Amino acid sequence: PNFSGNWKIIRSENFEELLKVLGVNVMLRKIAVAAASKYAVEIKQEGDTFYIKVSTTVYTTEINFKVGEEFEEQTVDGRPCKSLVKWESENKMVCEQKLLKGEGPKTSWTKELTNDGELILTMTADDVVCTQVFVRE
Ligand SMILES: *C/C=C(C)/C=C/C=C(C)/C=C/C1=C(C)CCCC1(C)C
Repeated sequence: PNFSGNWKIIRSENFEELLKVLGVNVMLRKIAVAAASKYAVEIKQEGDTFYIKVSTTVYTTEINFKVGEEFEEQTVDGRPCKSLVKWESENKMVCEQKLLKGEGPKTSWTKELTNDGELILTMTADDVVCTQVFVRE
């Protein structure tokens, strides 16, 4: 697996619907969909250690984890969570999340490197799955 690279988004499906499940009101959902059309993901992978920087026009966030080791990040709508990533196959990993405080939809994400050289991210809230596709810059 070489997830390492600078990835730029080419497709985003069901992102508004995901944010809706997560309780974001309609005007902000539209504004967020618009910010997603631009966004980039930078990955540095060494073995099962990952560094990920996600950036839009005005905001940037870093995720650091090792596969199989609990870490803390935030859900899509911004609520702090405990996360745990496991491999599902050679080139796909899955992250399950648990809220630090309170309750809400069951969230997760996956990241896959396809044979055609695309990165596929999925983000899930309950029954709704957002799929985003990236290519290397
Ligand atoms: C492996 C890559 C991951 C886990 C990327 C996660 C990216 C997000 C959770 C970004 C979500 C966004 C918003 C919450 C609002 C603006 C649009 C996005 C897509 C940057």
